[PDB]
Amino acid sequence: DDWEIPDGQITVGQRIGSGSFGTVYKGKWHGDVAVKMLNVTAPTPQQLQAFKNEVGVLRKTRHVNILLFMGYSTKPQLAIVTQWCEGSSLYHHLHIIETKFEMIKLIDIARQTAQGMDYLHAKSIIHRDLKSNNIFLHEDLTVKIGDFGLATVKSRWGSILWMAPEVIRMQDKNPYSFQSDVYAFGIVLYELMTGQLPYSNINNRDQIIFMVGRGYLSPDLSKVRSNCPKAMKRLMAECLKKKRDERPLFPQILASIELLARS
Amino acid sequence: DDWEIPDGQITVGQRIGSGSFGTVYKGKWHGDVAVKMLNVTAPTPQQLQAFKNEVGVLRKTRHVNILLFMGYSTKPQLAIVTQWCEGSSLYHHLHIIETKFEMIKLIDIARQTAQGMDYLHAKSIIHRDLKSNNIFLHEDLTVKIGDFGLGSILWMAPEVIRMQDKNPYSFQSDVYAFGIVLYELMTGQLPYSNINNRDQIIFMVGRGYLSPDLSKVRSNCPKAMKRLMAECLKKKRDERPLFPQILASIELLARSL
Ligand SMILES: N#CC1(c2cccc(C(=O)Nc3cc(Oc4ccc5nc(NC(=O)C6CC6)sc5n4)ccc3F)c2Cl)CC1
Ligand SMILES: N#CC1(c2cccc(C(=O)Nc3cc(Oc4ccc5nc(NC(=O)C6CC6)sc5n4)ccc3F)c2Cl)CC1
Repeated sequence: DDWEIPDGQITVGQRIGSGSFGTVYKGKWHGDVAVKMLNVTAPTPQQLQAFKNEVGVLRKTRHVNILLFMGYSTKPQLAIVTQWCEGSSLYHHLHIIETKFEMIKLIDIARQTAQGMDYLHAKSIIHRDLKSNNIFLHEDLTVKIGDFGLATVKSRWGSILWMAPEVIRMQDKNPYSFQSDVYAFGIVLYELMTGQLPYSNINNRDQIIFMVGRGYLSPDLSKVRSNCPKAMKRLMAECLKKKRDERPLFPQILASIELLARS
Repeated sequence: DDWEIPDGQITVGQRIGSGSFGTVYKGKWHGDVAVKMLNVTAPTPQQLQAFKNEVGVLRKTRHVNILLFMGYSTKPQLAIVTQWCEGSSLYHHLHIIETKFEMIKLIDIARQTAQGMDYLHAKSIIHRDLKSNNIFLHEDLTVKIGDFGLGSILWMAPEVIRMQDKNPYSFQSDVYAFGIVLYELMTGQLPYSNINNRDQIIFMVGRGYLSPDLSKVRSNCPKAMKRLMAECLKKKRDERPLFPQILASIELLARSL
């Protein structure tokens, strides 16, 4: 039941940025692969725990819309090897190059993301940092949900715009939940339908945190493109509800999208 | 690690193929999936063993060019769930609806196919039945190797045809199969199309009197490709290259193009 990659086989190449913990490179191992590795002499016991936790999470997943984990190595460095994604993140498409998707596709990118999040939740995985730059649009047609951090381009302002109000406040030692993820998804939906990030009219970062937490500030739903189906706008609204128990789970969401995915 | 899918989650849909050694439908499980089932409710021992063996092989593979295994189920009927491929198989493209790929694309299809076979061999998996129908050209772009059968002589190497030992399948036997696939890609046809008799083909390939007609390769097929093709089809087993070399060749071929 083994996924260790023996030493000397992975050829580390270009250098892409910085992951959850380490540094991500473009590599070669039975084809193009992505290699996250801790560039250190000796791992700390906590660092080695992170590694174990991440390998433990990725090895539970086998789904077209989740980043394909291929193996790991511990022989010179700690290193996770995943598939290599071609193209760019949703964030880059929507907010950097201003890509011009047709609604039929915007809904598809939504549908696929919904599939992957449904899957993760099925296997008791809470993503905790879902956002558009963690959605790679592979080959320009296939969502691949990852946890890149800085492998792909970074968001405007941790990462504030996708945090549900209860996550922002930080009352509990753990405010994260299937529903915290659903709120995140709700903002991704907002991005897709508006083409924009939320709260464009505020330049102060602390003010956004304060207000979204207090439920004084909410995404401006009037900005959704006029050819966006009322089902999708209504669904967006239900994912963005401020009370978390009032948010739908993904089985429901996936249904709702699959429904409107005719006409 | 546990991949058993709880019961009453897979929604079986349209029927895709029957062969008596299983049935395959299209299904819904966290999006689209392929589901291979066993018809008879109370299964046999030989049936149940093949399931454990197939699931055992599949769960060892995580690579972009191999069909993604997603899970298994037993608690109503035995069933294996993989990803659902959109598009058509290589066989179907070449021989049924006769798609004309440009030469850069054909090379690429071959590159990926070898890329996956490299992966399998690395994990000590001999395919034993590589052929154009077992290559799926997913979304007209990514090659997904699989095994959708439920024999096929045209891809069978001499030493396999002759049933030498109880085991004549080797990495080299797959490399031969790969050669026949390269022939299909470059000629656009199946081999020995001028012969209608299966016994004779078996006898003839077996004895080494017959081998594919490399004169039929597209005019703009590179000299390096025609040569690689010849090497992969060498009647003598030990002369055939392994997939690390083949990739090395294919990749160098694409560079000057
Ligand atoms: N399981 C799981 C999740 C999870 C939890 C924790 C960590 C991860 C994770 O992502 N690990 C990971 C990420 C990695 O980052 C990647 C992966 C592919 C990739 N492709 C790129 N392409 C480009 O930049 C364009 C020029 C062509 S950049 C790039 N970076 C690498 C290794 C990992 F383990 C993931 Cl997926 C919830 C999904
Ligand atoms: N790993 C591995 C290997 C291996 C060994 C044994 C069995 C398998 C295997 O394929 N199992 C398997 C296959 C299956 O057949 C499939 C899978 C996907 C699929 N997509 C289709 N698309 C279409 O027909 C057109 C409308 C677009 S049909 C279809 N059928 C199903 C379940 C399996 F376990 C595989 Cl991949 C050695 C290659």
